[PDB]
Amino acid sequence: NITTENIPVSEYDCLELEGGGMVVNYTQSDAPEGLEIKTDRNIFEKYEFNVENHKLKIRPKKEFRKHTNFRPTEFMVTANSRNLKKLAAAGSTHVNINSPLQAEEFEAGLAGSGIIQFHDTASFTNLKIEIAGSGDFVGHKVYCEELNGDMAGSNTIVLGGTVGIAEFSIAGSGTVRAFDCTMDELECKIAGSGDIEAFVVNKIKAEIAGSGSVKYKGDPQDIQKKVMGSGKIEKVE
Amino acid sequence: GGDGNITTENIPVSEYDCLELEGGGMVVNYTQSDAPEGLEIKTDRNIFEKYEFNVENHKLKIRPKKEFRKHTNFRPTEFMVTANSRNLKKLAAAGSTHVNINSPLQAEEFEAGLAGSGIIQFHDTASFTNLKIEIAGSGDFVGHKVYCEELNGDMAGSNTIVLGGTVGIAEFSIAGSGTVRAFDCTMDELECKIAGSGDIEAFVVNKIKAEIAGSGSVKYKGDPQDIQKKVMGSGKIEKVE
Repeated sequence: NITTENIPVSEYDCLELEGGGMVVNYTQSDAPEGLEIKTDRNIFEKYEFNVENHKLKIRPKKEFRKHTNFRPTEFMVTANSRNLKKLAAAGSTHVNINSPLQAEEFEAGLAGSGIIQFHDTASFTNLKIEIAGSGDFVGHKVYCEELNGDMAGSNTIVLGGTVGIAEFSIAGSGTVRAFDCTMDELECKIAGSGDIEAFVVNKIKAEIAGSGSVKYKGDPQDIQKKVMGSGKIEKVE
Repeated sequence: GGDGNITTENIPVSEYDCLELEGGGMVVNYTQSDAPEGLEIKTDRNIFEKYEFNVENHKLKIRPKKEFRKHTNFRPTEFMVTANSRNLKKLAAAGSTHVNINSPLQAEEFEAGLAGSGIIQFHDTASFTNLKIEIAGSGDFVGHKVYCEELNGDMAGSNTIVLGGTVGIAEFSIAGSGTVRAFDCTMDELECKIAGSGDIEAFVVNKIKAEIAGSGSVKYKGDPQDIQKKVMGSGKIEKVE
């Protein structure tokens, strides 16, 4: 039996999601924090939605972790808060940031094959992205002073916008699509057959151990390459 | 970087049971046989002169000389390594490599290591007491005929391990993305620890144990009478017809 419920929540700036087919529609607004859930009775019974230490944790109750095996008809989450500095998602999850996003420091974390996407402008001073698994991150309108990407596995990071200093660490066949992202400086390490595409204005430092590749647009004045293997670091137009 | 001037060099080598290679575009053809150790390099001359092939404490190390470590700057037109020895307990490759074991392989304990990109395949029977496989980066392991008591597969990055044969206890650790195709490998016990994304297929006779932090799928055939799991995220163990 599918039903919609409004869950009371105190102010939170972190969001931890461990779901099964969970679809999260989050927005940042000036209004009071809100949380609405649409799912089966089984999920309401076995899942918890508690806020502690200013972190809204949506995960199965501890006494229903041994069993699991949910597979619900629907699991849509509508949430909103004044601020958001950390986003952690694990398992089958889809996180949609449907509004403009702003924070001094932000950490996006994905473990598994989920998806995190900033549909609108995302503005920060420091943005950290960590992906472990075959998941995806998409942000066509990201603007930050520093961006650190830590990737392990066959995942993708699609970026667009502008970034001052961008560091990427790729372990495996992860892919970074960022030709539409103007980076002042790029520094990266690829261990494997991973692939990076970027627009670099001033400086690029790239290192590849394996057959991966780094392709950069723009005209950096300082270029440092290091390749052990068949990989390549090239300028494209 | 290779000048296209391909040369074929037979390198004198003493007894060795460990083979460690470093480079790019390398094709390694190894065989185990009851004959004197041998080594043959076929590659561009200019690259050849930048490489060393020394045996140190039964470790045959194929890599660039110290004074040329400023980068695998060179890019070979070809680089094939043909080698043979009476025994082999370890084979490690770093960079971009294709390692072919072209004969039956036998050892009490064996370690197959792959860093960077490439593939390691045991084309014929491979028998051990304990087999260890370590893949870091984007590497694959293929061995349709592996027979051992204990197998340990440790994967970091984006990796695949194809297995066939018979194993007593199989242990796999995946960090990042990991895939195991082992329906043709009859395992008494399956143990896996996944951190990221993992997809495991195997024939299990007695037991399955799986810990999943992220996303994971464990598909099995057979009728194991002991199945347990811990999951943080999404994980599922299921039998397939």
